[PDB]
Amino acid sequence: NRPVALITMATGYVGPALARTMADRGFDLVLHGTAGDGTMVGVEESFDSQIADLAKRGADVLTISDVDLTTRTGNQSMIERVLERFGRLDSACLVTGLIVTGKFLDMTDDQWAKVKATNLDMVFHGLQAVLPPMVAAGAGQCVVFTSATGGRPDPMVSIYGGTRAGANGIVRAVGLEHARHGVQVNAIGTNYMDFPGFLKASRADGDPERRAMIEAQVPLRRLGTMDELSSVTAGLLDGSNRFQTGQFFDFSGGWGA
Amino acid sequence: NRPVALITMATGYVGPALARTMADRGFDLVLHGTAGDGTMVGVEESFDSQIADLAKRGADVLTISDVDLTTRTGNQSMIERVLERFGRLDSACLVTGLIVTGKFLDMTDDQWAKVKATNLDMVFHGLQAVLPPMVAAGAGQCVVFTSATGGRPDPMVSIYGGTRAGANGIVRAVGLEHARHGVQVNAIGTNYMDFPGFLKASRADGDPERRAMIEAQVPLRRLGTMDELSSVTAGLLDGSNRFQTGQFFDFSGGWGA
Amino acid sequence: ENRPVALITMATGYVGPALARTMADRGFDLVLHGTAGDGTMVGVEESFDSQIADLAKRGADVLTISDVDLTTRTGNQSMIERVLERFGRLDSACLVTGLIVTGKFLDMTDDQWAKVKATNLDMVFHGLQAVLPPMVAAGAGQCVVFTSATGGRPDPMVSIYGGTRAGANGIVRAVGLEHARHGVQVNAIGTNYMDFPGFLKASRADGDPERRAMIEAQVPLRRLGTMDELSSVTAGLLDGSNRFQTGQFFDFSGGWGA
Amino acid sequence: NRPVALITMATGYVGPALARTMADRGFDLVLHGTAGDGTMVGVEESFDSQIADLAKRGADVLTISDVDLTTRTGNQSMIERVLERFGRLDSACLVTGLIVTGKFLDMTDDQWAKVKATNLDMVFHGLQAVLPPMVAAGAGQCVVFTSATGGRPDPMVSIYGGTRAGANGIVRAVGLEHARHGVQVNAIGTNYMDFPGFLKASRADGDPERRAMIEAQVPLRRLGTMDELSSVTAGLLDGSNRFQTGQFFDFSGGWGA
Repeated sequence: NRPVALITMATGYVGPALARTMADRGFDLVLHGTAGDGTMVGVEESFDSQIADLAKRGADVLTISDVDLTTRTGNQSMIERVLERFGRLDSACLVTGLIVTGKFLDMTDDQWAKVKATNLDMVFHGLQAVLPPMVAAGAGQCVVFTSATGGRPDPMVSIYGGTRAGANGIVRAVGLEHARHGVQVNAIGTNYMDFPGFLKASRADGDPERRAMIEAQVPLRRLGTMDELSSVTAGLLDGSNRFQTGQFFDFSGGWGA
Repeated sequence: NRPVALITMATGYVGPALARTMADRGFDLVLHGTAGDGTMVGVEESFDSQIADLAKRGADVLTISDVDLTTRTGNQSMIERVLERFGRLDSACLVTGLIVTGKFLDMTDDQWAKVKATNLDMVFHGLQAVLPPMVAAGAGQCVVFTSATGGRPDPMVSIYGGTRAGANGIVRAVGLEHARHGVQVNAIGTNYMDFPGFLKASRADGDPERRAMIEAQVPLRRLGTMDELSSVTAGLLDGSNRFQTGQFFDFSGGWGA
Repeated sequence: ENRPVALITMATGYVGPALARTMADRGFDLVLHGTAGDGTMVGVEESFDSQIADLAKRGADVLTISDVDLTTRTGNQSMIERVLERFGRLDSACLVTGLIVTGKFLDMTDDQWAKVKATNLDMVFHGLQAVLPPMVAAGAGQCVVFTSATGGRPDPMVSIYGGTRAGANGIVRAVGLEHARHGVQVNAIGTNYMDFPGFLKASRADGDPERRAMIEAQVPLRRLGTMDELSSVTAGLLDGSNRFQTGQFFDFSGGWGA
Repeated sequence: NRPVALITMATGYVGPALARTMADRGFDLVLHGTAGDGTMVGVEESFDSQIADLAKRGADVLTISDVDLTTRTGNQSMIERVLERFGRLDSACLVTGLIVTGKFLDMTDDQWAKVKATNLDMVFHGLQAVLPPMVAAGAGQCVVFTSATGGRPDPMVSIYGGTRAGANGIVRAVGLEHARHGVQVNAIGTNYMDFPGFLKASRADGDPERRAMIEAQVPLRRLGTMDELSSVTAGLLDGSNRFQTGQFFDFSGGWGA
């Protein structure tokens, strides 16, 4: 009678570490992500890599990789397949958004359309899909991964940070609107996290000089690890804490304080 | 040589009062709004009624009413017409957004698409249009009218309040990004304002008992007047204050404090 | 006839003089608290005597007060008593508060800690407890408490100053909301990078063009604010033209606190 | 070689539960609190009761109960005694403050002096005492318990909530100032917590009708438990999360969102 946790984009970012710890805490898992092996873009830990490890930890796993999470149908389909496999949805970790930077006046209509689709549509359709079963069950926990930029939308990240702030605002209203049904919805916004995506984007991957310069921008003078983040995230998804909802948590080494 | 102020949606909301005070302060005006007489929806003060008054106050007026301010072309065309008429743009008051309320899970794809177009596209394309001439001049003042809900996105107004928070976030980044060019961009978010639109929506227009209950929700126990709001708004657009940018100002009788 | 009355503290420096002029232009009589002396005395940027003549030309009666300790109940209560005695009314109050202290948190002494509480908090608590009763009784009033932009972003090297400024803003929020129903507004303005002798001397930018440029470089709008700008915003919250904001904090630092 | 965690006011509030979990996580403990049995005011779990339980969990315990934590001497002496017994200080949970409510204009000079001493002096002297050894060690984690009222200082809680906001502000600056030394300092502000103190103050301790009205004020329609709070608190003190500092975390069932 294990509870069920959904994790999207689970082939990279916090998904793998979160899956391991959520399995340690007695959860069955539905992992949405990108199909293929490590060579494929955006695959930091392949599905096949994880299935064996999570099985050892006692978790059943369902993988999903043929849905468009910027759309209603994609998210509705994803949840339909969760309920089909395990008849229940207790926790949901919705990873959203795609980075875009540059001068505000250089932003194209395509960049504007893309950032709305990744930073907002994923949140709107994601929440409209995970909530109904949680409300029906009278209990549920959701974490929406936005960005620490949402807490301080800065120059050169206008449309990305701004829409992240809108995502946090949606999460606040939704987290408060369904609190009375026993459902929690909170947002985590990270920055300066140590995973291949950020290292490649920041050009720190193979450059120690660049790495030191990036870390110097962080008050704690380091990059965050996925084990740390997964521990905090799991804390909001494992049922141990049921007294926070509609809130935004900065996780950027103090950068967003 | 008089400075020039742009005001959108100027046939209702704060536009008319703002136009009068901005003219008193020595500005020529470009008024975007709805073409018609009082009978047309969204026309609280027609162009023709205002032009006579603003002329007495010494202001030349250019009217615009055939542009789609949710698009790049509409906003770019509007500013092109401002510049051909008056060769300069000193101040811009961009009124944006359209109210939508209801349970989060009842929101349709159309409502979601509409709120993004009114609360976000208007801001993105509006700012991309007004800023270039201000940057070129090394001076400019912009106020983006969002909503007090952006400061506290609450249940029953999730996607509206949330996107308003995103609009405020964009304003913050943009206001900071172009500060070094001598350009200010700030946001004002109102609520419980005394104008026919809100009165009709709140159903208090002809019900004194209804109004007293609405006023009871406001700490200052009253509704704001457009003359008050126009005075505050003009303070951010008349050149008297050049030391605030990237900021959001709540104007809701303390409701958003 | 029947001019409204505005109280301004610390009016011999900072925003007081400019605020007094504009408030007089807007038809207010004035009570100016400040430091007694001429320009040579510390903390006197515009002496009472300098202002008395100008404000009279603008049509304002002036009462000066300079023998009260505004960190205490007695000082603030006495100040308001003397306002009501001279003009029977108090319509607006601009309470300038606080005294700068900086340095490493672990270097702060008990005296610095005691001083920052007295200037940044006691002035606000006793100031508001004194100005509010007459406003509540009249059913109308407007108050601005000058705190600091550091209250919006308490940073390293400004821990106890910025932190207590944040507490002052918090008190202003609760009080501004608590007495809103009586028709009284209480808001806070927090400034930084203002162009007045105090800041120029403190920042060491006085007579140092390179230093001045460096300080301005820290401001998004790449400049220092002027008292005429600040007094215009401040008066807007004290002249009765805007009666729909209370319990709020307004950053005034060229975007530094955005 | 166990790490050392200091917990103040450990005879009530979160202290006992936090001590248990921190012991489970391999910490030695120093508990400051009130000396006595349950009959004494403010004693919910006596020292003697806890020591036996904590000993079973593998923790050495040092008790301290004759210091005035509103003063420099009290806090410095407390930390000296911590270092004397265990030569190290890794984590510190500084519980601070004392509730006071009423109309702002009814507050006396004694109430004003008391709230400054409990809500601010405890924080200033507390941090000045715990930080030096953590800086010297190049690592440390501190949680300062303030109040959810600090996030929204409301009428009838002016001086309490306001000073709580100042405490959070100090924590932000201090948490950012010593981040480069590997030290974290964060604040947690609670409300609507289920413990005898709050139940007695709210008069709900024996009135289910009163309690049901209390829970109705909370978005999640419940009171928080110390086990939940201790789990979140321990998460910021057990070394598992070293990427948050200078931050304030609301823990009030969404009341402070």
